[PDB]
Amino acid sequence: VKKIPTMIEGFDDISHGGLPQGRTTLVSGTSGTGKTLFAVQFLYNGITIFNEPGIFVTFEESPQDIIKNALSFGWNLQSLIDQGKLFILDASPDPDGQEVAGDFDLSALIERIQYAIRKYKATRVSIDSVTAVFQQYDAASVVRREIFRLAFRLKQLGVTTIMTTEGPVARFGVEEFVSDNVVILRNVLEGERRRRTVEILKLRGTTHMKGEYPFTINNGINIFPLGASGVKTLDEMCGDSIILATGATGTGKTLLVSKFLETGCQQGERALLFAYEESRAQLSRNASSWGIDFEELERRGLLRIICAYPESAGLEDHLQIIKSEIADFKPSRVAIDSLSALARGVSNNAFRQFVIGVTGFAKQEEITGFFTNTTDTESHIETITDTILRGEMSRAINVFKMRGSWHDKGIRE
Amino acid sequence: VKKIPTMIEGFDDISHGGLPQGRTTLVSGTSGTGKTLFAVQFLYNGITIFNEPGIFVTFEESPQDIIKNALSFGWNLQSLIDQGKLFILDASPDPDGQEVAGDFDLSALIERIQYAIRKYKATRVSIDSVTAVFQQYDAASVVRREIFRLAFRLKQLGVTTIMTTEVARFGVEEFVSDNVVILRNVLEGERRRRTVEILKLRGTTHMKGEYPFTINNGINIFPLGANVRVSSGVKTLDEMCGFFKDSIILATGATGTGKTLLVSKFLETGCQQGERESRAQLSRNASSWGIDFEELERPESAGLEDHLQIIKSEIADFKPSRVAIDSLSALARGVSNNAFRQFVIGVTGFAKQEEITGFFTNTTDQFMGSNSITESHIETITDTILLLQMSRAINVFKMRGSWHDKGI
Amino acid sequence: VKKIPTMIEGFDDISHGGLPQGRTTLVSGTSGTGKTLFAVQFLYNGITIFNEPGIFVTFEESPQDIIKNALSFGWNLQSLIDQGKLFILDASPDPDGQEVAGDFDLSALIERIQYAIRKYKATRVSIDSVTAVFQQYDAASVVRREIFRLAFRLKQLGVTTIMTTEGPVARFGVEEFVSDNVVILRNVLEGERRRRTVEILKLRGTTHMKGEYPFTINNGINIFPLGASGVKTLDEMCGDSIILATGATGTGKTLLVSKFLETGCQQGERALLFAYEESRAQLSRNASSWGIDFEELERRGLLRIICAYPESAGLEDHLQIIKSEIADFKPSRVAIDSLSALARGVSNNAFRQFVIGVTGFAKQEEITGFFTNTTDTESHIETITDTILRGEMSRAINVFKMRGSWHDKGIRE
Amino acid sequence: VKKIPTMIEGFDDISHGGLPQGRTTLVSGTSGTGKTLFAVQFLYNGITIFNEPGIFVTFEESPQDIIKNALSFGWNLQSLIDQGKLFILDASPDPDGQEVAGDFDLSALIERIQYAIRKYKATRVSIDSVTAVFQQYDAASVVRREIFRLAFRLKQLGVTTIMTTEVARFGVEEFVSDNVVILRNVLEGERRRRTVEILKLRGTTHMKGEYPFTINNGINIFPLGANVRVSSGVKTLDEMCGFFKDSIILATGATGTGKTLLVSKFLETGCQQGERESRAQLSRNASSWGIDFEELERPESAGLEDHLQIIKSEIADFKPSRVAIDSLSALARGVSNNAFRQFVIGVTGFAKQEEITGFFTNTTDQFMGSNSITESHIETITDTILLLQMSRAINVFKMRGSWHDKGI
Ligand SMILES: Nc1ncnc2c1ncn2[C@@H]1O[C@H](COP(=O)(O)OP(=O)(O)O)[C@@H](O)[C@H]1O
Ligand SMILES: Nc1ncnc2c1ncn2[C@@H]1O[C@H](COP(=O)(O)OP(=O)(O)O)[C@@H](O)[C@H]1O
Ligand SMILES: Nc1ncnc2c1ncn2[C@@H]1O[C@H](COP(=O)(O)OP(=O)(O)O)[C@@H](O)[C@H]1O
Ligand SMILES: Nc1ncnc2c1ncn2[C@@H]1O[C@H](COP(=O)(O)OP(=O)(O)O)[C@@H](O)[C@H]1O
Repeated sequence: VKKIPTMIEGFDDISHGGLPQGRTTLVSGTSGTGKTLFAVQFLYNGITIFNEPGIFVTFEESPQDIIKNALSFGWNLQSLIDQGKLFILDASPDPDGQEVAGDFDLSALIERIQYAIRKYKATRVSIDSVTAVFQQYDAASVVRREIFRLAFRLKQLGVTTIMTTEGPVARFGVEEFVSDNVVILRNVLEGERRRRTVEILKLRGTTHMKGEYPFTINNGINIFPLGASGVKTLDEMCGDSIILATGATGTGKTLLVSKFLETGCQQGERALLFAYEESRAQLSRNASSWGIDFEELERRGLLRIICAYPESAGLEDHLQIIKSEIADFKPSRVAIDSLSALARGVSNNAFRQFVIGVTGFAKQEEITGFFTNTTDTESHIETITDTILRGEMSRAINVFKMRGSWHDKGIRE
Repeated sequence: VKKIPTMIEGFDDISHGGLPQGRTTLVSGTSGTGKTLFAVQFLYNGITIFNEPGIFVTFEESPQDIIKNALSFGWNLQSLIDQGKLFILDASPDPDGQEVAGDFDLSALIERIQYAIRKYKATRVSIDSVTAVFQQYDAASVVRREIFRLAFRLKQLGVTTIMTTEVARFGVEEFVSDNVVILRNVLEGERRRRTVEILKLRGTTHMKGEYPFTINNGINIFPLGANVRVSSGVKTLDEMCGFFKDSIILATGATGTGKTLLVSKFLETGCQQGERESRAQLSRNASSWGIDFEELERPESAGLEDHLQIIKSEIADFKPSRVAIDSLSALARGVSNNAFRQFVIGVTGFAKQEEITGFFTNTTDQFMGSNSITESHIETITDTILLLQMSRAINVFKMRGSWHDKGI
Repeated sequence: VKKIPTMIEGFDDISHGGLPQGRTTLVSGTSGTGKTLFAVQFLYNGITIFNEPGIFVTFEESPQDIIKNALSFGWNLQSLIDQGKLFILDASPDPDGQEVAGDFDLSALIERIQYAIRKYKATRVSIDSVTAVFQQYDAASVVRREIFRLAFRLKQLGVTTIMTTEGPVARFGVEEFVSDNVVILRNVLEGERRRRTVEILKLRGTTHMKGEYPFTINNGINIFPLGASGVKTLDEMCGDSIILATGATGTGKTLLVSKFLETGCQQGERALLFAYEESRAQLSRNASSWGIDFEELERRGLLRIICAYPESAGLEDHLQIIKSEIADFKPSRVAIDSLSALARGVSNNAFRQFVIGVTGFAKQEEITGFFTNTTDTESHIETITDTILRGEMSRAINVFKMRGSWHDKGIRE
Repeated sequence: VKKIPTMIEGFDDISHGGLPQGRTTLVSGTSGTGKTLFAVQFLYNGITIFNEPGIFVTFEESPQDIIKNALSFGWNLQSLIDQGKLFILDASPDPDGQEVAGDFDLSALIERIQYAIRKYKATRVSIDSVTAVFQQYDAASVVRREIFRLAFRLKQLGVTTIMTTEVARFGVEEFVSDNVVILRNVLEGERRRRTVEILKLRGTTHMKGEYPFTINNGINIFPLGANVRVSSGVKTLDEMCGFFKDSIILATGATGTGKTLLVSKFLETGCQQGERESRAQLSRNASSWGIDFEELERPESAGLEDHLQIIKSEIADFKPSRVAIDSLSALARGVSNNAFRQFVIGVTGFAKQEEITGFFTNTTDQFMGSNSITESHIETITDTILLLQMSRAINVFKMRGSWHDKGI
């Protein structure tokens, strides 16, 4: 049994060591899901890290436009291609189109590929959009056979190879069966939003991860599924898997997190802001109502803000924003605003997928976290939630329990 | 790398900088969703702001009928064509139709295009309904080749181009392209919502998903960005709060028992400084309190975002200090109560950026001791919140952007 | 920009001034939704009101049967056709069918049309069922082209023209795309009832109304969407957008409405009955239990009854029944029985569509109305609702509030 | 203008006057839904009541087998054919099948029809399954033409005609016609409901929608139209009400605790004047109270409207004074409790028009203090209503068609 690394941000561990070797890998998805991009990033990881030389075969695209494509994420290729990098086989269609006086055997292409390889020492080659080859030549007979002779030749040469091809979940095998291990990238549309996800049906004769898992793009494709106060009466009432403030609207947790972090700045540990609600002037005039000094609390090099409206972005992209925020600036202690907004407008398995993700990341990078949310939690989710909190009546937060014991059980009796 | 503005109202930011440059972008939607409009208005935007001349290729529509189209928006194109700026290329089928005796090399059209551009120096080109040639020519073979050489030739010329093609489906033999917007018209319940989905721009920063839109003079879209408090006054008790000028108030209570309309002195203050549900019958009912309406003057019928934009341009027209929204509950329903309206957050955000003051009325469900606050439930983002309702019963809920007496 | 009036009962205001002019209007719907009828009524409005002479082209139907069709609604045409009315071009198929020895250009038909027009001074022409022309001649090639040359010719002549053509909501463009502004009439079937509705996708280069709206038929097609006690302790408890009696089963509101109107008859203002429940003998033996005299209250020329079982008829047809009841006899004050029945068996957006309709009509034609309904309102709808109402316990109706103040707040304390 | 009766049980009023006249009406349904039956019985109705002779054209069915069909309904047609009244035209395919050497002019059939009519003077014609010729002749071209000239020829002759054709679909290449009934057989849950939908009659008064039906001798359908009170007596307390002879009573209570069966003296009164859940085991249980059943004699298994019509003709058979319905809850379920039964209103209406007295049993859901009254909830239309059930607890709900003591 064989295997080869890729190190696409978080894909490899699902394949438990990457793609098969000496075997043909087919990648299929609906138009607009970054198949070509997957090929590019794959091979660029290869040549940059492993110096595993590459061949990028393109039918749909023009080279100049594929380089101007990839240059978006900050990868400069042709100047570095002069190093003997990756070689782009141009299989873009002759614009004048072609006429036929008989049938063809696409020996020219495959032999061209193998000279290109045996010149470039390449052990890795990607191939963009075979369906275009089916829509290039209107003879759907032969292209099957000669794509097959290609993939077989690549299996002989033992090189790692990739194929990209074009309704997602339903009957999806496109039109080109003919391959030996298959990744299907689908982005599903639900309600009025978009979830980019990767399914691996199975990798034949090799360990594979069970099921489909959502992803997003950065400089290279990412997802990582699988894991595994100070102030106030503070501790008097209390005696980390993050704190929870679950409360009726106007939860005023704003207080608790604001000076949860403000003390943090006092003691010198690093703090950060991550708020998805109020315009942060009102965030700290509601905080400047306390008499604290937030704009004075940030002589830079200490905290960062720029808020973000929840609905304006998909949830796990927010997850990435704060992932590499907390990665860029390494806070000791931070707090998260209004889980409530993320609690609705979203199928609660998405929202809880998310909350398990963030809770898991924060709990064991031993970073301390807070979380606020407002009730009508009525999303019912229990578990790993740690600390929770004559005429008129005022607000009275108090705790059940923490850790494994101690605090106050009874409220403000 | 690179991208080009459209400056059509609210699309440019969805594409994170407008349409791509030197590449042909395909625009597709089901018939009757204003693709042609997007194209026309695209070239008109180009030419009016940038003096970037345009070539509009039209099969389906008739040229003179495209101008009689455009005069609805109040724009004179024939004057613009004589200005030597925009050219409407007539590629409409001769009504006499076609007879066929062989295969085609569709060079004629493309050469016509490139002569038109290289004469007008044009940097913008729209192409309305390539699908029409498919409804003209029964050969799905060659048109592949000639569309590809067209779009490619245009990329040699480097001009930005648009192709229009004919619910949640694919592209009906239009062949993949290198950047694609699919604007879809949705039919839900018993009303119809026009939305724009942008599928892909390859190698470029892009916004996530489908986004609702409506039409004005040009297409309008809804993206997503972002005395210490002069208020009413109200006698007896005079604001325990007041409601900050940059705030919004929430009165949630069973029934529309708020007929008293607290907005009465919310407005009285407005007029005080001099600054500015039959609302006729309610305003002989408002003169029951003793206010001076006759001297004060010196829902299903519209889609939600039509309410949103109409009021956008009322408040744009007259610069209100403080106004209120009547029976938001009514706007919450007629839509069935599980269809969750983002909407209110949008306008709320808007209130935040122009120091405009808003009040909000809404009717709550049952009566006594409902732990449930509001029907489909308006929570935070609302600055000022309050209750309502043995007698009628006012109370304050919870705020700490200020503090005071917790009522009753 | 151009426009032309039609005055079909309530259609024009959606088109904000009617159909386009000098442009081809296509009308499509599933079989059995009154497309042909729409054409007929259109042109009959034209010639009767505007003296805009007309041409009715028919492929499917035979003239004699189209006149016997239209004569159902009380329109007598052929005798009036002698006036130089509308001209029916007979394009009914030769029953013997036809044989083919080559292809045809349908010049005969179009030229016939234009002579007919230039003889009849016509500015308006309707055309019934083009799909039949596709199912008349089995050559689906040419009929496209020559229908196109027809519609184009009509655009040249500047005449207003209409085309009728044959699964409703889903993929509906029939088979004949070829037109320049489109009305789609669909009747949907839900549960076990039928809703006739009009959708206008868009009218090209012209104002159009946003969305689809239900309709029914009378003498001509109708719909109008878009708008915009006395006795008892009476007012002691109270101190018009209609009254509401919402109550537990056996709401006995029957009392309150019965002599709500009976006093009305006393004072002389006009009253009417609109009951959708009990056989009206029991209606007024439950009322003759009060000692009142209903059959004696109606010496005719005062009130009218004839009850109607809710389920036996679609809701907005009831709406029309009372619309032209209250229009025929002009009541001052009336009451409506058992909104409860209409509250269930119906998707509540239909029921509330309805209730907003009737409430709106009654409130500002300044007619006074009452409404009874029984709870298990639990349909939750608030707003424009005005006035609402040791061992055993009896019934006790009392009010919250009315207008903007006064009445009794407290019940029968 | 004009229309002609069918006098088939309950269809005529759905069409607001029966089938159209001088026009060919198409009858379509999925195979196995009794279209042929509608046709046969149509012509038999015509001929038996009006002595309006009929021509029945049959492809699918065999003539002798159509008579052995009809003998199920107890009707002798062969006697009617020899009476010189009805003629069953055999257009069944010769089992030996067909060979083809060219195109057809299907004049033979039509000329046969018109000879048959002009001989029998017939005014009624049925045509069962034109679709059969489509399952006979593989040319979908000409049959268009010959069906059209058939139906048209029949309209010259002015006779009323019916065409039968072969779930919620269209017409499977049958071509549009000028008035159409689609009778559909529905499959829901795990039972099947036959309904008749009537799609259109052009230029004519018509009823709205789909309407459920069942079969008897002829098809039956369910349209929609429309001592001061001798009752039980019951000792101790003797009717605080009594329940009027034209009334209906409602006893709603948790469980079938009404085993006491108030109907006991509701019936005792019936016998008193002399006028007329194992109901065997319940009637050794009824003899536990001391009544005299042995001397008294001097659900899923059937569809709802089969219960309705069966009881329609029991009450038609025996003219009851007063009878009651056992455990209506049971009829409310076995159907899943959201499937709302109109049904009970229908029979209720019926009770109103023949002075028949009815009582109704039903079991309610939980127990104490349910603001909810009845499960799927029976409200008004019920005249007399009552409650049931620390001990058992009778109480009266609310009526003012009379007044009395509000119980307990
Ligand atoms: N900066 C960026 N941010 C987000 N997405 C990007 C960015 N640059 C490129 N993309 C995405 O890359 C995708 C290109 O892949 P795709 O559309 O599937 O083309 P192909 O089929 O050739 O792979 C586009 O859909 C685009 O949304
Ligand atoms: N008063 C108006 N209001 C809204 N839209 C208008 C108006 N006048 C013209 N238009 C636009 O002109 C466009 C013509 O384009 P059209 O061909 O309808 O696009 P599509 O190809 O989607 O049918 C219409 O879609 C419509 O949006
Ligand atoms: N008095 C009437 N009441 C209700 N509907 C009627 C009346 N007279 C005619 N109609 C309706 O008119 C319709 C005729 O239009 P349709 O069936 O669509 O035929 P076409 O396709 O030729 O327009 C019929 O469906 C019929 O229900
Ligand atoms: N005892 C019976 N009960 C009910 N229906 C009967 C009985 N005997 C005969 N029939 C009727 O005879 C009809 C023959 O017509 P059929 O060909 O079944 O119509 P379809 O074309 O819908 O299958 C049956 O549909 C059935 O309704």
